[PDB]
Amino acid sequence: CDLPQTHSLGSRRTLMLLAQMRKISLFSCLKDRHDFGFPQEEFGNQFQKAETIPVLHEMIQQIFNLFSTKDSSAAWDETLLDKFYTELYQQLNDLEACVIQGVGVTETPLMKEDSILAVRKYFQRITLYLKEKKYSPCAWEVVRAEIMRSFSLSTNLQESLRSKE
Repeated sequence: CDLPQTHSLGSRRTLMLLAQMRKISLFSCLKDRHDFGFPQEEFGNQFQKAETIPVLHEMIQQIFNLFSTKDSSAAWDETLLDKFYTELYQQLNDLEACVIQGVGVTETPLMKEDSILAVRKYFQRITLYLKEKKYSPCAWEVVRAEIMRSFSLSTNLQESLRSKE
């Protein structure tokens, strides 16, 4: 697609927000260390040409609610989350722009849903981990790094690359 022609580094800012949002370190919370298992299998091939945009949209939508919940809103700074909501809606607006026009969704069969279906099962496990630790600060830290890696893995198909020096 070619609707939004301004910037393309909103994903790096979304993760930068997740970085300032961590109150504790993953090393401090190695008791709740649990890799949920981000489904990058549907984010490594056939998802770098306006084909996984609908997946990044539903992914940022799941992170938008996972973080908008009063449990995550109280788990993180409401101001750091405030900017995180504007960044989630910023990437959601760009991701939606492609979906608005015929672009984004093409002859590609429903197989594209497997990328969103994978991210939905990934976040489903993240929600269970939250209900298990009862929204523990350590569980939220593990979920913080898990959201950062899952989001960087989904945005790795666009510009989420630190290789630039």
